[PDB]
Amino acid sequence: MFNNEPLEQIDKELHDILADEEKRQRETINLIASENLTNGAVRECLGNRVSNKYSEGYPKKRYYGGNDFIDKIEELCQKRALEAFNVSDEEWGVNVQPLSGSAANVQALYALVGVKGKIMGMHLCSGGHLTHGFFDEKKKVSITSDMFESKLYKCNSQGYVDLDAVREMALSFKPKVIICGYTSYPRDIDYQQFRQICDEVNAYLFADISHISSFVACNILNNPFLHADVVTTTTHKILRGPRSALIFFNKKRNPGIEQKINSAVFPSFQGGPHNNKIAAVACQLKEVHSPAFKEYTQQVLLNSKALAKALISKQIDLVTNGTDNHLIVVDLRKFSITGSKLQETCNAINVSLNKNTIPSDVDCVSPSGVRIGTPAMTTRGAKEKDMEFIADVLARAIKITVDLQEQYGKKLVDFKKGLPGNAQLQQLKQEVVTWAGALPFP
Amino acid sequence: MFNNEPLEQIDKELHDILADEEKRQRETINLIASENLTNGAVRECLGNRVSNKYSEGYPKKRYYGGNDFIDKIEELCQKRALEAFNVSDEEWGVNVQPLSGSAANVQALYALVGVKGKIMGMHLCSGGHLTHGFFDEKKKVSITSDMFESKLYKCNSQGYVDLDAVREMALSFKPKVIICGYTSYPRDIDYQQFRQICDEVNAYLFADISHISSFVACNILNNPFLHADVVTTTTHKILRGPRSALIFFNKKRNPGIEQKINSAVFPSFQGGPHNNKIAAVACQLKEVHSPAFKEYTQQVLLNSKALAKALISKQIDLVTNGTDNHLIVVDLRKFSITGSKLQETCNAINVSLNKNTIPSDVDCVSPSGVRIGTPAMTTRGAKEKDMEFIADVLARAIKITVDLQEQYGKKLVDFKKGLPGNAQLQQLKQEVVTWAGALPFP
Ligand SMILES: Cc1[nH]nc2c1[C@](c1cc(N3CCC(CCC(=O)O)CC3)cc(C(F)(F)F)c1)(C(C)C)C(C#N)=C(N)O2
Ligand SMILES: Cc1[nH]nc2c1[C@](c1cc(N3CCC(CCC(=O)O)CC3)cc(C(F)(F)F)c1)(C(C)C)C(C#N)=C(N)O2
Ligand SMILES: Cc1ncc(COP(=O)(O)O)c(CNCC(=O)O)c1O
Ligand SMILES: Cc1ncc(COP(=O)(O)O)c(CNCC(=O)O)c1O
Ligand SMILES: [Cl-]
Repeated sequence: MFNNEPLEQIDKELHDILADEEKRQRETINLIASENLTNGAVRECLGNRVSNKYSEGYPKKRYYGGNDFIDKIEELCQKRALEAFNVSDEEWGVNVQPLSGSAANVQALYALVGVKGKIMGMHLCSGGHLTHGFFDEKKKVSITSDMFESKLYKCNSQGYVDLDAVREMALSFKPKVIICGYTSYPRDIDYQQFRQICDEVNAYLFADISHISSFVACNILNNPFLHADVVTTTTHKILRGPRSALIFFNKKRNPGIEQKINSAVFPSFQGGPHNNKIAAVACQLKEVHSPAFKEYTQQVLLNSKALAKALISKQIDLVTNGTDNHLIVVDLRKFSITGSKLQETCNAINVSLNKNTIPSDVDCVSPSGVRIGTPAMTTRGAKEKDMEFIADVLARAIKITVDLQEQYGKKLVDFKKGLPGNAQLQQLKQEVVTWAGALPFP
Repeated sequence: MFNNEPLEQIDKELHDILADEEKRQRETINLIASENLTNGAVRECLGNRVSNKYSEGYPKKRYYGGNDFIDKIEELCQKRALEAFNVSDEEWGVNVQPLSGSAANVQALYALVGVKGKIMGMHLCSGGHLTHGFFDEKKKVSITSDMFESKLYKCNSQGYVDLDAVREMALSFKPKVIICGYTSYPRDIDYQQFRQICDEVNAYLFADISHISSFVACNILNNPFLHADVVTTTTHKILRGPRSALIFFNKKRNPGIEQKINSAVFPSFQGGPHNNKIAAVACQLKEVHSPAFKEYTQQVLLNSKALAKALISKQIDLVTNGTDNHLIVVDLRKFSITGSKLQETCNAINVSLNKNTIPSDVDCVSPSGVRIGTPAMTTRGAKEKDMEFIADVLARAIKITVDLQEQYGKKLVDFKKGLPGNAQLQQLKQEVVTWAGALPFP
């Protein structure tokens, strides 16, 4: 007693918009540092009937039976995760049920410290995530600031993590956890010195490597597994997985953390897992381990270096003046434009990027930068030589953004009015669309 | 720079298990009350490239641009949700970003009362959910018992909600929120009466209708929208959507609830929405509003009534001696077997059901029942006449279970030893497999 008609016949209204979305992605220069494009096989898993099944609990300890085939997929996923991150299944455990990065971090944080527990993280304005304890004067913005007691450690004026400030804070504040790994930080992390500070205060070391997961997996960047008690990561960014998250815990350093983490995910926070997620994750974790994916991850860093270098050749300032990873943050202060204005401009030319804060900003309203990343475009086949052209389009967009701000003024309302119909934008968009439109598309 | 090979070629190991899982669903009598089978269209949405997009925030307030099409999908879903549940968009709002039921309830509860907030809900043993405040003296099992202060109200010895007990507790406990709507409750709710208690204490009325959503939507059962401040529901059970959740809030009764709820979902708890879910949800929400889906919902009740009656005709006891909805809970005490034993037995014959507590029970180890429901089988085309055969199969399994307990004893390890190779079970399985394999499969 069901309607089995295909999507186009059953819901033409929705199917048009999705064909629209597909086309916009096809014709966009996507520089969102956190975005990627999944292959057909990962999306076959997302659409699989495995999502029909309720399997609360863990493998071989299901509440319900009929979870033989589901148990194999959940076990194949955890095996593959421990493999991809080069850790012994004897030494590290992994939980594959968190629905997204934000859920994974709140869950893992809870396990370690509980309600009212003390945590430390990087400020949002310096590149930290919301789930690293972010709050404001006006309100406790993240649950992580409300259910926990959180202190935030700023980066220095050059955009680097200042460990002295971390230590001075750690000693006075005395938290149970210190978080490292960030949302928009363009350099590598010194996990060793984080571990040193954590031992001084007897705090746990939490590394959130969602943005740099692929680098860590393929030994391109520093390895937090050597020093961290907990490692969280999302699966949908540089890793090229579905939208999901993983929690890694170090049994040797902390026996009986396996149960604490596992009970936090369920039944403390979540109910039934999403088995289509878990299957999709497993499918991508196979690909991660292959030598082909390392090459891709290497290519992300090459493109990221080339992009930074080309932007500097056109007199654009980058926070920390470069990058060790897939992402860059452009400081726009010398151009007297805001990140929000540049974003609109770039949306009008089918260039995807996000506004971002820089060290000098005192508030998240009117941030002075934009953040870009290479994983999506590297997925679409762009090489180092293609980066000059991307850098070219961004500089032209910065120029137009200045021109339009000169004409209509700095108020965003007024600035946006200049945007529709602009000859140069129509010309730049068209250029963007022609080059983007022909790049390989999974 | 990607691998576009289909799932079968890319990952033969995973693809086998999913074909296996597909076969087991096809050849199972699925009586899990919370399970259903999604159509091909809903799975096309879950596999859509729309999950590539990051769109933190809400429509027309996205952090990033390039969300023109994603904004349309999110609005079409919120529209369709309010249509489906017969509520005016001037009077009620809906949030479509929660990733799953447990997340939606934690989010909504936080919105209403905050950390340390006082809440009341039905006990797990009596048919409440984990996210309704469940704890044990030994441990705060749910974050809802830990990040909130919760009190738990039991059903009477006949398995009914006792409102006197609710009021006696509300007046002394003084909670800010009172939760009704349940995970394994076979009767309808007196929402009007819950509102009356809430007003007396000045508490919010929270109705979780995940199990009965369709009945509420198509008007077969009581309407909590008439009396409730907040209504939560999952989309994957009787509603037949994907694995996701919806939070409804009454603007009229409480202005500025819209921001409080929306702020709780983001940025308080979650980050990026899962846009494939929202697309998938929109697709099912169209189907929900059709007069055809009402017919299916009506059929779920007709089949649930017929099933209860046939079980009773075979002298099987049902909690509350019947049902108003899609689910039944069987009291196994007169047979001196546990629900855990019947569940293994049933898994051996490809019948999916789950163990469940009853009012007499004092423990979630050795619960004295099983819970069954008709939505999945109604989805597969089974009618009233087919229920005798299901009832016949369950009675036979109950009989076989008693025989095996007689032969190998009551210890579960010893009992399980009896199952492999049993002639009657092998015969019963094949009887099941022949009837199940024939039924329409979306
Ligand atoms: C949207 C988002 N999520 N997590 C982030 C961000 C970034 C960001 C966040 C934010 N937020 C600040 C306010 C907060 C909620 C306040 C409230 O309404 O209660 C919502 C988020 C703002 C920006 C900004 F300023 F617009 F560039 C970037 C970025 C990646 C888009 C950010 C930065 N910079 C960092 N570090 O992390
Ligand atoms: C698995 C699950 N989720 N939500 C539920 C359940 C049910 C259920 C839950 C549970 N749990 C009790 C222990 C709890 C965790 C304790 C720990 O931290 O170690 C885990 C869950 C047990 C049963 C059982 F086994 F039938 F009694 C059913 C059922 C529908 C499967 C239930 C009942 N009865 C109710 N009311 O709600
Ligand atoms: C370090 C980090 N952790 C967690 C998350 C949360 O993931 P979910 O959105 O799946 O909850 C993000 C996403 N940050 C947004 C961005 O970089 O664009 C992140 O950067
Ligand atoms: C009332 C209620 N609320 C929330 C949930 C949680 O849904 P998620 O699993 O999507 O978090 C359940 C599932 N209860 C399990 C069952 O009936 O089988 C439920 O019964
Ligand atoms: Cl999904």
